[PDB]
Amino acid sequence: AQWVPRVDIKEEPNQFVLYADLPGIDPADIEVQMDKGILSIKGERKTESSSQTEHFSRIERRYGSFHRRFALPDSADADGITASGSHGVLSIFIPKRAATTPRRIQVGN
Repeated sequence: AQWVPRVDIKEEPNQFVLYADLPGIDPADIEVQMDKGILSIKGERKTESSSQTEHFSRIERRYGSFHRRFALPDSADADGITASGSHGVLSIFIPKRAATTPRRIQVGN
């Protein structure tokens, strides 16, 4: 990885929300995979700033490949994760597991 995208992580009452700052990179080209309890944000961003670098009077934007991985709490419900993107921001919505309902197990014969 050559650049680290900035990320906020929020805890609402029933979900966690992860926000990432990935501008100029199409959502269809963002690999957000959830595997073995670990949420991974992957892809690469290419700015026209090396294929025609000598024409650039001024470089500041960060470019290259990225790969952030985040450990989910055991209250996260990985099979319900949803993600969406708008104006270059990645929102990942991470539902929380439902609270275990307290039973009394009756005994069969």
